[PDB]
Amino acid sequence: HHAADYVLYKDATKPVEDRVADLLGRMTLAEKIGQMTQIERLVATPDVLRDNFIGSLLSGGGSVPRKGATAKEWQDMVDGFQKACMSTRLGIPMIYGIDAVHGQNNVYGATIFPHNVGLGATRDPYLVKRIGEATALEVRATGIQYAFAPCIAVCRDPRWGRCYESYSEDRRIVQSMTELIPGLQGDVPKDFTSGMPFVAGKNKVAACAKHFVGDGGTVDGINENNTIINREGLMNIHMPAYKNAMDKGVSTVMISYSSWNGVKMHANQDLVTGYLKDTLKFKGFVISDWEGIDRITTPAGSDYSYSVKASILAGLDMIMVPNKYQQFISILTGHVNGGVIPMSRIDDAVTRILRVKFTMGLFENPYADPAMAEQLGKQEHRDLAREAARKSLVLLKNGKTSTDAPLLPLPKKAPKILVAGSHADNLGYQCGGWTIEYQGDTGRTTVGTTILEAVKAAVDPSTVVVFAENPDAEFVKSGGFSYAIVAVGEHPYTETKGDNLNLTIPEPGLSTVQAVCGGVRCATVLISGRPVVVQPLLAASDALVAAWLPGSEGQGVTDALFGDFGFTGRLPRTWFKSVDQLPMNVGDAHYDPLFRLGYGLTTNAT
Ligand SMILES: CO[C@@H]1O[C@H](CO)[C@@H](O)[C@H](O)[C@H]1S[C@@H]1O[C@H](CO)[C@@H](O)[C@H](O)[C@H]1O
Repeated sequence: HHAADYVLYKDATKPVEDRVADLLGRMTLAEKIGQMTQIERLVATPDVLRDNFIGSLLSGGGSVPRKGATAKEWQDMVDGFQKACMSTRLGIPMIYGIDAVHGQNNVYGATIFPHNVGLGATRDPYLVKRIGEATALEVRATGIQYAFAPCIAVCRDPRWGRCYESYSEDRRIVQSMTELIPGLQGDVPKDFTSGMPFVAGKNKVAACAKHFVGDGGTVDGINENNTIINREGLMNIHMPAYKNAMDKGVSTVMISYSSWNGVKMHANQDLVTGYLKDTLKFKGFVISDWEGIDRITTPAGSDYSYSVKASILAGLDMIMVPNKYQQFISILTGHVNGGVIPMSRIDDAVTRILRVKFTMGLFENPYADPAMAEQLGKQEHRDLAREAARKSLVLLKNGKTSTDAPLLPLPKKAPKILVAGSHADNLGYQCGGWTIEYQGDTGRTTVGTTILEAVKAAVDPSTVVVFAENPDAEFVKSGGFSYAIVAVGEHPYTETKGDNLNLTIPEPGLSTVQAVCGGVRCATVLISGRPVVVQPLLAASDALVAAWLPGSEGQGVTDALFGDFGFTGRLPRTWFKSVDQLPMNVGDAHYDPLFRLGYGLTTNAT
């Protein structure tokens, strides 16, 4: 079609399937296996990318060009890698992926949205869509084209360290919140076939429905463990949102570390090929989790040859290696060379990978747009996060007796007020895991507004605001305070580090609440990724708010505390009386909740 050196796969006017087939037909085995390989930026160099025909890069949690890097530093990094991949014989661009799971959260100055559990409290799928949209822009600001989100796990036991990454214990809520997908990717056409991948263009990103399947059903909430449930329960609780994702054109699906009735998901051909590909008709690419194939065996890594065979025969298309690429490539090449893995399986994985890259426009815009850099941390996005944070708050108590004047909303004018607690002025704690570092961190880790900062920005100029992190009872009684706001809760955690069998917040937390509330009427703001033992905090407090992990915009908290808006959030999870009850979900025999799923008190705006 019209020049003498014309190559159909390079012609942007041709249909994606024709471009895929035309490119696939020219590729060597090495070129094919290279597409199937995703590596960490930490092991990538121009020569490694070129010589191994690498298909994809990622940043794992905390893998950044440097601390504090600007949006343009990210763009330059990603373009440097792309430049190498475009210099190969076939010039196939790489796709760069990152965990942008509550904003573009690895990046300094990125807007940090509430974590998923809080978003489930909003019951507002359109808000989540808009959060998708903002997140796509902030990811493209850094030159990155692919976000490992949404997590559509249905957490069935809050002892799990990733329970905050699940919108709800109720699959219906999780289903509703798959609107993140068309936020990230754009809306699919009227005509769209369910299971086809979609991304609108250069201002959107490929999404990833993760982690397939039953990641939130593991025994005792143990991370990466076994999920014991008949096919009917799997299909009724853990699967449904995957079908909503297919309907909205999710481009990729990541496989779970977890097992189903003892079968490693990363080795499960019946579910990956038989169900996801052959029954749901998924036509995007299937990606492993980080060393997910390694973890097929025990010990992990003990038979990498079998890891590669089992995973690729099960139907995985791209492997998140992410470090030992030479070994992965060498072993997979051996398997194809000895007939253990047929060419048809390679060609299917590469078809899927190229389908997503061509569909999303990556061959037409392989490089970053520097005009997008300024999207990072844009005030419109912070305003959105602030709206989400406010809508996520669940008011659990507002008055010790039914006859008390309701404490909330608090007045903005008062002579003197106290702000206290370990979580009142700690941005890191209010963001939780997957913020700047993998495990999150403490203190002023990025740009945002702590609860203390938000109180000071909200109150009348005549209101004196005193901060004390852990005041004693006498300090409070002697202080002349009108009221206190006290914020406490969980420390940041991610993944197995957050698996917790007792779910009691660290001290001092409760002790500070008791000392503050003992002296002056108090509003307790509980920061957590999940329900935690709360009766003692409730007993001390006039009012108590479950604020979850609200992110960078602390003003979302004060917007509701001071009555600019009313509380509307409703628990997206059951709140247990005791961890001995667990697991306990809306539906079981012994359903005896402290607060039932859907509970939440309200207030009216002042
Ligand atoms: C970088 O993510 C985590 O890093 C630690 C330490 O290097 C690993 O040992 C963990 O098992 C992974 S977990 C895995 O990471 C994916 C990529 O960051 C992520 O998308 C997925 O949701 C996680 O399960």
